[PDB]
Amino acid sequence: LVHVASVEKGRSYEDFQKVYNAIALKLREDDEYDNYIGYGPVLVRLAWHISGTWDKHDNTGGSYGGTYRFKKEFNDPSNAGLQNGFKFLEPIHKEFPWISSGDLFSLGGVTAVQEMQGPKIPWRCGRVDTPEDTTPDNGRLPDADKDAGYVRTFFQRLNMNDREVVALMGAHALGKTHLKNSGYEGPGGAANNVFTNEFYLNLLNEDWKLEKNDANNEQWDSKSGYMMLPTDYSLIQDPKYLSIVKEYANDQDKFFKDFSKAFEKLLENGITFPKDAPSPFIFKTLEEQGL
Ligand code: HEM
Repeated sequence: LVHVASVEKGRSYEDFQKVYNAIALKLREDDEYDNYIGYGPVLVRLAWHISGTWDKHDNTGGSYGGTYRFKKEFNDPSNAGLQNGFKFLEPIHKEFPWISSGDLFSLGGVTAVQEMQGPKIPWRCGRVDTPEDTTPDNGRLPDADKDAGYVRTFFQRLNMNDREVVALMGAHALGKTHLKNSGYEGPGGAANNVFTNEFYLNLLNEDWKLEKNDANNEQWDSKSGYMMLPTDYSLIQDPKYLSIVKEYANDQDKFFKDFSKAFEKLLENGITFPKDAPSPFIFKTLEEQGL
């Protein structure tokens, strides 16, 4: 399977910066969602789940085809709760009907990270919608009740190494787990709609307790009202993972730089860009534009 990026006809940077601005403006406007967390966290989880289906062995899945719009993928039990992110983006797709679905879902993740004052994420356009029969089957996304060996093996399918996995997991500082979506409940820290390295700091400094929640699943809970998934706590149980957790807890700029590289790679896996394709765009935030 080869997937060649094809720029939406006649579009350039200025067109995609208008779409970025439309998403950022609605993120600011619809601030009441999920007890005032806002839509930022569910939009970076949507960009990760539409990319996270990729398989390096046969180049199936991934963000290219925008197949989350089809019933099979939209209804995946692992995607429970992401309908809220799709509904947020639906008015913006009506306003810019020329953007492909893969490009809009991946750009929603980029916009959310940057507007929640995370690092700049370079982004490339050119994903092309593919037919319903190219939709990957359910079951390619990760379980939360496992250990470090499972996380390591799982991310080898997306060819992410240990460093890329630990950097990507720092996004779990954002938003919260919701009992009715996943069978887990609670936030991972106090700043859950501002992008920071707090996930690493909490993992190493909190006093965690293994408890059972109302859906009968075990999770790690702390005196401060925070929680961590079994796969999250994995990162301090493994010696290789633990030393990179300590590095990001002690250097927030290195965490931002490594996250940016791994998140762009996640969103681009499976796509072939021609050498006459445009360079990655770096979008300005609303704040840098005085908007
Ligand atoms: C082994 C890897 C991972 C597992 C098992 C996992 C699992 C989960 C689960 C169970 C939730 C809660 C869903 C809900 O109840 O609403 C969640 C939320 C979230 N995850 Fe992951 N995740 C993984 C990796 C990642 C990565 C790599 C990213 C992003 C780069 C990410 C971003 C998020 C975000 C932002 C949320 C919060 C969503 C919200 O507030 O609505 N996750 N994760």
